Amino acid sequence: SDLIPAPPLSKVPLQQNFQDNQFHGKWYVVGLAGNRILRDDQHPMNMYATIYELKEDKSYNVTSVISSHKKCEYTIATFVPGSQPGEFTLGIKSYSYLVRVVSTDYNQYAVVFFKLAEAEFFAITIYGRTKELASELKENFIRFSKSLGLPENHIVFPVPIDQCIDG
Repeated sequence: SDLIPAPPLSKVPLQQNFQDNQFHGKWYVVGLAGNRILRDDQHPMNMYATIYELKEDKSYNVTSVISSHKKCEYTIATFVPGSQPGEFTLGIKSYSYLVRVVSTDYNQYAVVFFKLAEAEFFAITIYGRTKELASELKENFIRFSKSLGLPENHIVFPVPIDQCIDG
């Protein structure tokens, strides 16, 4: 009932001149924020990875690699190009899961916005090509998250782990 509402899209910047063939590859989830995310230091979240492999039709095969129970879990989703370069939708379509790459330098970090309208939520991740990022980037990430209505207890920085995410 106090669930923070998804911000209007006009508040979520789009990385201009988005280069799909430079955003591809592996990204580590260094920071994660969302209206369903609740920080709990007694139960830190383990870092996981997401791999974006550009397909021939300009869509992405998106693989998430997560560690749980001493095993490595792999899940896949297809991100289909949206209304603008840098925007994507989850996969059918009956005439609402939205993905927007907000900002990235392609070889260090990437901030990505996710929105699922109807189960509902919005989240923001800051990816890193490695498991760590400069404090300034993370602080900028916290500010962007707040600016979207997410207070600090709705932001977590997954703990870097070595099992399953280094491929």
